Amino acid sequence: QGVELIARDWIGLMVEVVESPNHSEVGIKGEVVDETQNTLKIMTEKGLKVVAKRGRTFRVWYKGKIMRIKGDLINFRPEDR
Repeated sequence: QGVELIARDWIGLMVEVVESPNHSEVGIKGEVVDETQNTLKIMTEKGLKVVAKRGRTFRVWYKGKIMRIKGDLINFRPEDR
């Protein structure tokens, strides 16, 4: 499911920033409400947060599995995979 995850729009999934050059972003957790070519708009308990994909690592809850995904892998428009 790790491979299938890269091929779909992450909208609707729960994700958590587990690694980032900006410490301020580590821990940002919530539901992806939008995905752009370079960012993820995440709805958190504290509010909406936009986090860049490149250089970040995300913990993702998908298909009963919990995976660590490097932002570089999804740093493309979702429709382009």
